[PDB]
Amino acid sequence: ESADLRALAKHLYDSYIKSFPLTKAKARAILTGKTTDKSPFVIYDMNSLMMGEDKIEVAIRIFQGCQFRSVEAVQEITEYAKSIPGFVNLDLNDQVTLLKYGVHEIIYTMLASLMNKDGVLISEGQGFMTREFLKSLRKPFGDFMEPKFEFAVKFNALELDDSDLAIFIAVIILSGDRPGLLNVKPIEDIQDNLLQALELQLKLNHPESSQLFAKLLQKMTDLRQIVTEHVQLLQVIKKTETDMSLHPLLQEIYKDL
Amino acid sequence: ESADLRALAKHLYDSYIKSFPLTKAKARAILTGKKSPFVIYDMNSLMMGEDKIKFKHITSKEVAIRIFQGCQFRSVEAVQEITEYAKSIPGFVNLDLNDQVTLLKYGVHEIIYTMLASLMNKDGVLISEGQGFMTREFLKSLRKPFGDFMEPKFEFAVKFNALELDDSDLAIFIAVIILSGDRPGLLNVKPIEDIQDNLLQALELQLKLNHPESSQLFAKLLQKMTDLRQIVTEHVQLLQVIKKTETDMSLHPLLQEIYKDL
Ligand SMILES: CC(C)(C)OC(=O)N1CCC(COc2cc(C(=O)O)ccc2-c2nn(C(=O)c3c(Cl)cccc3C(F)(F)F)c3ccc(Cl)cc23)CC1
Repeated sequence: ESADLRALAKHLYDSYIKSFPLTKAKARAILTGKTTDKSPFVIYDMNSLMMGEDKIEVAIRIFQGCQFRSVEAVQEITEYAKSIPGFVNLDLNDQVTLLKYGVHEIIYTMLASLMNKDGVLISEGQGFMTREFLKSLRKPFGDFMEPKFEFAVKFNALELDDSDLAIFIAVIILSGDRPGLLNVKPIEDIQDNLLQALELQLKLNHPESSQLFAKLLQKMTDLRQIVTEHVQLLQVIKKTETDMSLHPLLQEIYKDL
Repeated sequence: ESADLRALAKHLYDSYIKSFPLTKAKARAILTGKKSPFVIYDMNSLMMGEDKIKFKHITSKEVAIRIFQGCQFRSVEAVQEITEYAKSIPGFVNLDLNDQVTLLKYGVHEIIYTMLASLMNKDGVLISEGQGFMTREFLKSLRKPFGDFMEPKFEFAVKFNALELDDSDLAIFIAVIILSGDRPGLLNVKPIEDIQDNLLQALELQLKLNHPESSQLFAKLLQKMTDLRQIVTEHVQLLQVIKKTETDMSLHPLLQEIYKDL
């Protein structure tokens, strides 16, 4: 099964490149620099934010920018999930349920790729918004961005590359412990294959990184907690800013979550 | 080093037996019918069980409250049992003392829930080292917030027990939980995470030899650490609500002090 696990890993990696326009490899080339052609404009305060629009309330506009980018990410993640062998053959309600509960943990996973300790890439890498600027936004929005950075700094220390992340993201989607699943067994058979592939992938690509398989699964705990914290913060904003709306796609994902 | 992982797994199993009074093998013998426990299924059988089983905690006059405090007394007892087991984990007593205190403080709740599953099935829970059995439906039916306090434990236990782990599996799993290097306030994470790498290596090999047919059981067991963290968080939120709604939690100040941890 070893050669079929390698074939499954190449399949998923190839599909991840096709589905996500900004990879971790591209994001690290922009973040670490040296290059004169990939250099981002940096947003660190109110005035340079206003200059960024000419080149590429404030807290709200940034919030709506995050929602709009999240809708794009849900669309990209949905297109990747279809490529996972077995996913589109599942019962439809379960396809919806796996995506409903899975997209957010994946967005946080992939957002780490665009992050370092000092900020996050934006607008397909043309921009860079600093952590301290986000932390400083008013009333509840300042505390909205920061727990993402806290996760990303820890998660990025695993030094995963895209070919690892492709299998990991798939493992997250095919969780048989999601609420309301009708057919757990066919979902868990798919995940066992993906976990076998991830185990072998991490062993070949990080032969010196002892127990990286176990350490990566333990991060699914930290993802689950940041999603719950996030949802609790949305509930507060939806009750404080009554003149502010959500995309239908995001509205549906959060209903009874 | 294969032989050293097997040695570490046996060491932990031997210590797990000495530290915990009622093993999973023994509890499973009682639950399935394979000596016969007193059964609490309603209000009147509860009143007979205390007069017969001589619970170590009988002094509030209310039924739901007394069961809740009984859960608290047993958890304080279990905390001491877990603390003694942790001392036997190779490397644990050589850690900085504050970090030993920090790992136990944040780990006992996850371990109490994990080991409580061993005493549960879908129909109830064993009590008093297996002399009693309290039905799930009786616990489910307790009034106001207390009925919904007991049921999420059964829900977890039913899923967790579907993994069919035994005591030698659990001895290593419990050690892995104690050695979490991501607890808040740790001073020296490196030696904690080094020990956990050893324990994870032992747990991985144990599950392959003891469950050669259960594919990716290692992965599936680690995925349950997600479910443990989430239920501990909900549990804390339910205590705060009981402490703020229930003026009839009258305990002797000395008793409140004993129980301040849970
Ligand atoms: C009839 C009589 C004499 C009145 O007695 C009782 O009615 N009971 C006493 C005997 C029995 C106690 O059960 C456990 C036995 C053991 C054990 O053996 O290893 C271990 C755990 C419990 C137990 N803990 N726990 C908690 O809530 C809990 C938890 Cl998980 C983690 C951390 C802190 C707490 C705290 F601090 F908050 F409690 C329960 C909630 C629901 C049920 Cl069903 C079990 C637990 C059932 C109650």
